[PDB]
Formats: sequence, C-alpha cells, structure tokens
Amino acid sequence: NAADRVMQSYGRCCASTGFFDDFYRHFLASSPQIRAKFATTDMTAQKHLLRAGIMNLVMYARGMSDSKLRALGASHSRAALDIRPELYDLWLDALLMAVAEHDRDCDAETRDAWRDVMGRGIAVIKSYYGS
Ligand code: HEM
Repeated sequence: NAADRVMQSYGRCCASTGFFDDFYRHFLASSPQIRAKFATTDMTAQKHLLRAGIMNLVMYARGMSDSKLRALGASHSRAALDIRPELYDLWLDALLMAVAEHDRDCDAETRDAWRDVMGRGIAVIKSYYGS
C-alpha cells in the first residue's frame, strides 16, 4: 500500500536528526516567494507544525474524513495565508530531497509513493485557493 510505504519511510525520516531542518533549508532556498512568506515565522515551532501536517496528509490518504484538509485549504487560501498553487510543487520537491537525505532505504518506489500520497492531499488544498 502506498500509504504504508510512506509511513515506513516517514518513521525513518523522523528518526533521523536534521530531517525538518533540511526540509526547510531546501524549501526556503527554492524561491524568494517562500522566503518572503516565512520571514517572520518561528521556524522551530513551524517544524513541529509540519510534522503534524504531513501526518494529517497521510491520515487523509488512509481514509480519514477530508475535514482537516479542507481546513488547511481554507488557511492556505487566497483569503488567508495566500499560498499560490505553484508553490506546492516546490514544497513537494523539497520534501523529496529531505526524504532522499534522511531515509536510508529511499528508492524509486519510496519516492513515487511520497509523490502519490502527498499529491492527493495537495490537490485538495490547492482546490480551495480561489474559493
Ligand atoms: C501540503 C503542503 C503543506 C502543509 C501540509 C502545510 C502545513 C501547514 C500547517 C499545519 C500550518 C500551521 C496551521 C495552518 O495554518 O494550517 C502552516 C502554516 C503556514 N504555511 Fe503551510 N503547509 C503546506 C504548504 C505550504 C506552502 C506550499 C507554503 C508556501 C510558502 C506554506 C506557507 C505557510 C505559511 C507562510 C504559514 C504561516 C507561518 C507563520 O507565519 O507562522 N505552507 N502550514
């Protein structure tokens, strides 16, 4: 199951120091738009939020209610944080790089499972941007 593959990988990632540090380093480096959005964010706190957020995307992919993803859609929409849909591709690229760096068993199957599993929830979030 793709969600199972992602859960196994994410366990190894969270067990590896520097995973979330590296994610944000890659994500911030990817565009000045990302740096501008996070310029007055407590990045230590944000890493905890992201850890839980990725868990929410996995729970959705395992069959939980779209309620939490709808809420993320609202919070990241144009009317709130205002996160343009194009920025999620940069988020996913940064995640995949961090996974490759921190999951010792990462292979093509792992990477495709991450893209598939995260992509489902990302689609929901993006769909609310202009709502
Ligand atoms: C699927 C991908 C994403 C997940 C799982 C995620 C998760 C979260 C969570 C849980 C929060 C805190 C609660 C909330 O507002 O919902 C948050 C806040 C925030 N997110 Fe995201 N997010 C994602 C994508 C993005 C992207 C692509 C950006 C682009 C820059 C972004 C920018 C922000 C900003 C600027 C905040 C507020 C930071 C602050 O000022 O303290 N997020 N995100």
